Amino acid sequence: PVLERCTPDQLYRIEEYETDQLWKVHCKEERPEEYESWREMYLRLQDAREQRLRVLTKN
Amino acid sequence: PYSVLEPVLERCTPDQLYRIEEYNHVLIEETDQSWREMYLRLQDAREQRLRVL
Repeated sequence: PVLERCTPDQLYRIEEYETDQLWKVHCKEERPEEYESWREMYLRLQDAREQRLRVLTKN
Repeated sequence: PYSVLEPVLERCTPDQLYRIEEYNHVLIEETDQSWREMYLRLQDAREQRLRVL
């Protein structure tokens, strides 16, 4: 239940040390997993978002 | 301009906002989140507790 209150990266850093529904909750909106888990989808779409913010935000 | 970045930043998660903020530190007027720092003090409280489990 404490994991339910964790951000994606708080949850991720915990796992890098059975919870795909936490990742389903985190997961757009007009977005379904291809052949991956909810967890894998998130990390792929968050990477993309992160690169795109990176480019916009360099002043 | 921040006015153009602003509504995209609003779709970011706290840790994603913070990472963008650590990427470009000029980002500020990001307060609409004393103040975007009570968050960081409280989250750090949570993080220490989580460490122990």
